[PDB]
Amino acid sequence: KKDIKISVVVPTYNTELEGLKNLMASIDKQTMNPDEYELVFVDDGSTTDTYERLQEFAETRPNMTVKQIENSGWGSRPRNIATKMAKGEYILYLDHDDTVFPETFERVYNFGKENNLDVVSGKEVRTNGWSWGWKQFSENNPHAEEMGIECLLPMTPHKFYKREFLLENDITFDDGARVLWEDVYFNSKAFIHGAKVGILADYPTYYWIATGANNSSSFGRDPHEKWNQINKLFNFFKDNIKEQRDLDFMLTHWYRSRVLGILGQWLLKNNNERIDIEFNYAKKLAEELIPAYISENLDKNNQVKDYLLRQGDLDSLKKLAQIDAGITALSYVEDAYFKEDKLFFKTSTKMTYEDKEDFFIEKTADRMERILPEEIKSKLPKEFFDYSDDLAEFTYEPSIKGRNSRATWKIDGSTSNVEVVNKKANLYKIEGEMSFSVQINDYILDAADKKQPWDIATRFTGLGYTSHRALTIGKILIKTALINNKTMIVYKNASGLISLDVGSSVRSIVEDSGVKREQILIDKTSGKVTIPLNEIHVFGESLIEGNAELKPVGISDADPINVKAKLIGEANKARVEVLLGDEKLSGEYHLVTNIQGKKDKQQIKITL
Amino acid sequence: IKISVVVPTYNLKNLMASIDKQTMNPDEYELVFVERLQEFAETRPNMTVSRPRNIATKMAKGEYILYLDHDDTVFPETFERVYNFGKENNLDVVSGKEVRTNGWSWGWKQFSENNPHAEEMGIECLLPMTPHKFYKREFLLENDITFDDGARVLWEDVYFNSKAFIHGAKVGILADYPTYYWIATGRDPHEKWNQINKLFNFFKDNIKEQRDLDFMLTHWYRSRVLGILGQWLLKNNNERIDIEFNYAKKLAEELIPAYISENLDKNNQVKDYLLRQGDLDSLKKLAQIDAGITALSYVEDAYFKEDKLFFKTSTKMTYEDKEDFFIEKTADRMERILPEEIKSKLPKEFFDYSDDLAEFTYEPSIKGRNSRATWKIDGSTSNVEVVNKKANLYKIEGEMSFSVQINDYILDAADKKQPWDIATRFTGLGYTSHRALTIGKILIKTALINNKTMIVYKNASGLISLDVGSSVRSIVEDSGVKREQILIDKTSGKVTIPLNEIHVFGESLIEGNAELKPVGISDADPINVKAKLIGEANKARVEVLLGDEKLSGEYHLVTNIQGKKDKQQIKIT
Ligand SMILES: [Mg+2]
Ligand SMILES: [Mg+2]
Ligand SMILES: [Mg+2]
Repeated sequence: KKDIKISVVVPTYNTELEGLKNLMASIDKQTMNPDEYELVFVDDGSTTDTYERLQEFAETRPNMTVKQIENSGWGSRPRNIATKMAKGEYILYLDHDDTVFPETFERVYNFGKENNLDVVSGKEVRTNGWSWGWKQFSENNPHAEEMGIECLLPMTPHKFYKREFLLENDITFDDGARVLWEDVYFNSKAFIHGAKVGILADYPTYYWIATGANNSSSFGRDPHEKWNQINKLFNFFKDNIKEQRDLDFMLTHWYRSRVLGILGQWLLKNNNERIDIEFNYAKKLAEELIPAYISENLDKNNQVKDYLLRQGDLDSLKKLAQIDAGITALSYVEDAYFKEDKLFFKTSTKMTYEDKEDFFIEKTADRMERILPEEIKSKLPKEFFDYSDDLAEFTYEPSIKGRNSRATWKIDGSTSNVEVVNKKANLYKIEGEMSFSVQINDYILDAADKKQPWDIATRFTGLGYTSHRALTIGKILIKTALINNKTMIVYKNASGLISLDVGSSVRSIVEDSGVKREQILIDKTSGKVTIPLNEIHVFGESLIEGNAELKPVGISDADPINVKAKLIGEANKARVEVLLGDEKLSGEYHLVTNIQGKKDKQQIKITL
Repeated sequence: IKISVVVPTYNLKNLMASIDKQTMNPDEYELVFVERLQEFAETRPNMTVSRPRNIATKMAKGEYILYLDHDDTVFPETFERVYNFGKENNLDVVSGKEVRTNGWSWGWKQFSENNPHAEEMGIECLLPMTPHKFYKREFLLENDITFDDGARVLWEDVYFNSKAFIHGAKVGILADYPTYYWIATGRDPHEKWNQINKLFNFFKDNIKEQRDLDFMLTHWYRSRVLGILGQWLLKNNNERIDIEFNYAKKLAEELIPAYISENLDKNNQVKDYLLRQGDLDSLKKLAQIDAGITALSYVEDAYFKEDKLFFKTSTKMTYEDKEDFFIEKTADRMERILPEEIKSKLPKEFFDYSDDLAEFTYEPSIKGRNSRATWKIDGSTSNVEVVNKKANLYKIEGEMSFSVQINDYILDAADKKQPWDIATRFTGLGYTSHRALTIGKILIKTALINNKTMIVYKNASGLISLDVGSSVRSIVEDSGVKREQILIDKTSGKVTIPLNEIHVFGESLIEGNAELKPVGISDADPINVKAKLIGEANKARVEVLLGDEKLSGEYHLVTNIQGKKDKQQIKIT
């Protein structure tokens, strides 16, 4: 019949139909025609009656196929079996707790088909954090495998894989024994077999939801199992990745992230029993599997960690974790205002311990050094605590997050400046300033994005530290704008962080702007009541439909009178027109406007 | 009889727990209660089982009377200290230092130094006017001073103390010992402002000396009338605001003379002017502009030296300890930053801070976490500077140095072993920020000074705490142990465990113990063994004494000094 573009494989196990409502809805709302994709659910031997109800459900959907296998224990064998019965050109591994954005299938397929891609690595979104794949999802790239294996990071399985490519190269998930980071093996095997990879960065494709339920299995908490799994992963890299630059990247990335990653604040969150266990494991892994040259790919602080790890100097690493504890960079709002159709920010930041006192580096002779106790300084190669060659590698960038979609984006076009300032004696602090503007239409991709609160954040990097935190301000900030049929309010939110409310999802634009009460005009021939807004930045033409409620003054149990109202922006002024029209009214009346589902508390009263 | 404890009857042993532990002779004080109540009194030789408080006042036979409340406690040496202070100075009222659960101060200005003749300072001496003072019974009956009857009026203790002073009360302040701990466990808007009118009318009708009237008017107009023109406006609905604002307007016009505004700071003169105008819209906006102004002190350096703990702190006026608080220079005056829509409505000098830039204060304080008593750290040095940051914007920055001698605050035996919390108090431009001293980096420093273990540290909240006596933390743990430096003598049965980093000063001998478990075997019964913490000649060490059991091999040695075990992984061969 008609060729299938996309096969969505979803493993299940004791999965109630109610737990699939959001998933099924996100698939049903795909712009792609439903006879061009298929769903392949494979049940991992459920013991309850959830499989029966799944098969009954699938009887009403011709593009949905449902199968059950003997219980294997995890979703690898369900994914593999679903893959062998899929018919689509591309396969998406969609976990049943996750959802897909409405234009994903169309955009991903068109991108993969036009560029003959074997893997489409689409922008993935996560519930928490201010970024995901910040480096890799930076621009669309149809030839991303030219960058080497890093084009597949983050190595989740939530990409679109060309089915014939998986089958031709026998790329499958491991279903013989549970392994950690199974998706890292899967994506590595794809790259090793010469996959053409494309990165689709301009549209969120996949939403990996954080459920809050814990994988509280003894398998994932066993420290001996953990380091057995890390040994297996590094031996997999060394045995199978032949291109030197790809092997060295994987060895560096994973040594830094999961091996040296236990040598910082992890040392302050664990007891000596588990520290000694995991530390001895890491020392053995560095010696046996990690070439000594890898350490030259690392930043200064990681070179110190690698050095002391190989020395077995756990006591110094513990002391260094105490000295490093709390280093951060939080941005303060210096200025915020609307100009034309955009919102402008001036921000400032400096490196601190937990937004308190200054973080310092020390100038000795002609080199800027890390402030360390003399016992540790004399134990290290001198270059490792010399920041001199790193004082020009600071970055300071802004970012935004949709509070409903959870999509995160870099705000482009910013200018920033980071200075190393001599505070006192030979101590130097790190100060930064940034200017940027927000054109909210750059981030409105789905219709739901038009009414959303947006949260603003800054990303500061330098000296090996990365601080991506929300933008904040201390004083109360409330500023409003009416820009080309968009209500916009920038404000200090309830957590003390900077937000932009578009579409009255959180705040009332009438209440936040104020009402020139003495400038209210009543036209008794047309029934129009004009209510001009006080403090608001108006750009372009705007007409927001709403309504208003009238109740007579004095009557306690008065019945409301509902009429149509309009928020109008023209000639850089804003007003609410309440259309009484033909209604017969007399006396004084309360007036409460209801624009975009928010009511004002301006105590407006009119007399007819 | 020396002291009579009046108690408003309400539903007993809880109330008597703090009373029975008084150092004064129990037959020198009595307790006045006004079927189980008979059973309780007949077994006590000193018990005698607003209107009930007046009856108990007449019938008491003690020289002084304390009006104790439920849940409120009294420190174990209060009775004998207050009586000797009053009788020797022939005092009619003893305004002893009062302790409250939360906050970093209470009676900061009044409880700063003892004053046996404090009545000469004016009516200000009785602040705070809580009913928790000691009143001479012969003076109360002489001037017929009683609690107001016939109505549940608010600020009853304000009337009571004002009646005492206006009758020439001989009052003295006892600030060197905490006397009364107040636990404290009319919301209708028309009732509130009816009661506020009563209090102000009581001032103008009964206070005869002008110096005391102007103070009481000022202190109460500032705190309870203008007190609703700040952050209060941001925490109430428009209906409630409109009601109380019109009451406050009426009370200012009808009862508060104009010359009271001259005694107010700039920001309070602004609120007074706009209140009398009825400009509620501007007071609302001003409340948004003022919100969050504070001054938090960071720690710049902290270290022990000799027998004291030294601190170096810094602060800056901020909004919520984020961006800087600014003031603006226009011509030759430092103006408060305001919108021109409000600047023009105001008398131009009410937002000019020029004459106030020499009045910044910056002082440190301490507080006991268990006793909840607060003290000012005597002998501090501080400096405040108005610095131009950019363009004509000026910020307010300060620095301070001080030291802590923990013996200055040890009064009860329970103070020897309790945590302490350090704080700073920064006033200026009408604002007052008394907040905990904070630090961002991990700070852990130890000391063994004259049989006192001391640990200054950043606690889980990021605030500076001082643990004296291993009440929360282990001295051995935070000091460190050099396992590569242990000394073991099997003949004498003595294991010498030195301490890594610690400030030792004087001679110290803390009696402790330890525990031994064989290295390898995991379910052997624990062997408890006595030990000692020794501090001598600028060095500390723990000496364990073993020679009652036989042992050979590797053992786990866990110290237990003052009930705090270490986690230093000590193994002995
Ligand atoms: Mg079907
Ligand atoms: Mg700060
Ligand atoms: Mg109480």
